[PDB]
Amino acid sequence: FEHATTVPNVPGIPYKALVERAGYAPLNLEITVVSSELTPSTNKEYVTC
Amino acid sequence: FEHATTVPNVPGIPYKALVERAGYAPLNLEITVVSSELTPSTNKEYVTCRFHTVIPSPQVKCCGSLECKASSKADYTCRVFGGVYPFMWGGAQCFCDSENTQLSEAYVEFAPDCTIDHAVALKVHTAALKVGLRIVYGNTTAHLDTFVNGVTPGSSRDLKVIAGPISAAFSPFDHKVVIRKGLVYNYDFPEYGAMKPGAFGDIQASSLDATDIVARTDIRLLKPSVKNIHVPYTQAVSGYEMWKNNSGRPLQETAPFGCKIEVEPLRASNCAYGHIPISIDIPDAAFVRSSESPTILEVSCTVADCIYSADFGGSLTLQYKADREGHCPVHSHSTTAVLKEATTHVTAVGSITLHFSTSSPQANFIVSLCGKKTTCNAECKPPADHIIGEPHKVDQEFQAAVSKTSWNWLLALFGGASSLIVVGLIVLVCSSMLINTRR
Amino acid sequence: PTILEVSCTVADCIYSADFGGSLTLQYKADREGHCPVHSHSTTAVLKEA
Repeated sequence: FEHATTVPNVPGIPYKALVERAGYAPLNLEITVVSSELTPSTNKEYVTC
Repeated sequence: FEHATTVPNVPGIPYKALVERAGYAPLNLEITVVSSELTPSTNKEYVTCRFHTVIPSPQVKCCGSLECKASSKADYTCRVFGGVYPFMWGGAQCFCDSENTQLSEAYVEFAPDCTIDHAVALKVHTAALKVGLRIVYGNTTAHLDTFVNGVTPGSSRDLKVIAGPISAAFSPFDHKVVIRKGLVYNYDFPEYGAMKPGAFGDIQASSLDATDIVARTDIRLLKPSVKNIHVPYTQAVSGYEMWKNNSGRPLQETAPFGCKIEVEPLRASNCAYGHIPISIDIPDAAFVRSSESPTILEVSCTVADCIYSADFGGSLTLQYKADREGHCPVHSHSTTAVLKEATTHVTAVGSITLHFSTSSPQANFIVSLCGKKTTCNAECKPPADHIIGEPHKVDQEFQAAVSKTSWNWLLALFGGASSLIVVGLIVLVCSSMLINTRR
Repeated sequence: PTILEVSCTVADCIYSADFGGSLTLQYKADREGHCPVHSHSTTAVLKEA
């Protein structure tokens, strides 16, 4: 069983969700964004100084 | 005490019931078809395989003549040929420029490997179904190999049980089938003695060890037309080969109802076709007198987050008040819902949570604990995963496949239409009275 | 564990970025254990889980 939910992209916020795989009791779930690393694709156009 | 019920024939899935013999304490009944062995009555028509061609050592009568004589060998064929003047490495094997004849001969024999790589054609007269039941009633439980005919009862310990016939006389085998090295193919093989050259069963016999083997391979002999002694036979490629290469998939992979196929003897196992009526003659020693069992003064139900699914996706909580502690049975009287738990040790007061499964989108099913009943009800959500590794436990009965909300809107629309027509008719009646009331 | 009944009584609560709200839940439970707890409403989140 796969649960799915949106999570606020806010670092350090311990956003919580509750899964409901009803054949079993609910289970507490926390999706915490420890860190983000949005990396741009780039190339060295040129060096200068 | 005889009780009878129609148990689904799904192998490996339990069917639960609650015998409600008022004289004694209600008792949990669960039926399980652990294995089914639908076995047809069959007789061997003939064995067959790659025929070997013996082209036996030719006969020569250098200065006489040979008249061929029929023989019992399979597809035995021979023709006299004249002016043959045959040679061997030593040279001319006759001293006859003319008036010299060769008696060519040919017959077929089972290839030595037919001892193991061979097919056998079987007719199926009818297929009876033998079923290995596992049954539990109260705490006592038993296993028994029954028959689903309704006249032959099985038995184990104190139990005597009889069942059948099945709701439909389904069978996977067609009237004609062929067994091969544990594989099985339903196939319209030609009857004994009706061999077609170049088709399955073009050679046939009652047994590989038999000597009355017969065949029709269209084997024919051309005139010997080279110095070297020879018999230029030719024949259709063995029909067994033509079938082997083009047999289609074996029934073991195409039999419907998911049933497996096995041999020695030919049998279909774990078939999941129809329903089997079963009559169970439970012994009173299994029950207790009604007053001796626990009984509940009040009980309540609360079902939560139930999911209709093949698995036990539903969970519900029962609360109860009981005169005494003890093992009470629990059952779902609704034909479209079933509980996993069969019994629970009750307490003078308490609550127990049970797992359950159903197809109905709504949990509007009757639950019973020690015979008392409460109407459970909840809107079960559609299952999260589209596919599951276990078969469904109950049919989608239409009376319950309609959700409460959906059924409510259906009855709402039909209520509007029915009310409009009934009110209209009533208005036509009342309007008729208007004139007669004032004339 | 499962709870036969529960009711929510919320004490004096402050709406703020921190856990400025506090509430108390009475419960009736079949057996002791560790129930999951979560907020089904996007407008509120609990500290404990």
